[PDB]
Amino acid sequence: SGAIYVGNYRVVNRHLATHNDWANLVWEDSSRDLLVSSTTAQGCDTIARCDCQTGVYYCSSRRKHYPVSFSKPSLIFVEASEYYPARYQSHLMLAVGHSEPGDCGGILRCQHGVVGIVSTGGNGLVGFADVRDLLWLDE
Ligand SMILES: NC(=O)[C@H]1CCCN(C(=O)Cc2cccnc2O)C1
Ligand SMILES: [Zn+2]
Repeated sequence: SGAIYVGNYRVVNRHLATHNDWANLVWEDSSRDLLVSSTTAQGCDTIARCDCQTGVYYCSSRRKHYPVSFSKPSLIFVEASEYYPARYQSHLMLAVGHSEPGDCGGILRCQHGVVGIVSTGGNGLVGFADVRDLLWLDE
């Protein structure tokens, strides 16, 4: 689990969005596994606006943060799960590292701020849903 709070927005994995997230829906993209809902309170997370390929992500299944090198956002095939059939997920970044289903929502950070959130895992790889291109999150 986990979310990003910036301005009047809450960014979560689309497959983990709650009834309240859907009742306050701003934007959602199934191909990216992203959902954004509106919030009453102000968020103070800073979104990174960069092309970094190194950062640190939080891994709840280990209660640890890990420094990782990660690929640029792209269309990557993702195996079927109880949330989605087998499909290509867009804006996804891969790194070598530990990830279990409950790790989705862990934030990936670089020197500039929030890069994205854990969205896929398995085979010793961790995938992150990029959020750096969503410039509207800051207004
Ligand atoms: N973005 C998605 O489509 C994800 C939806 C939740 C399940 N997904 C995973 O990759 C989680 C996982 C981790 C480790 C081993 N197996 C798993 O299934 C896919
Ligand atoms: Zn950066």
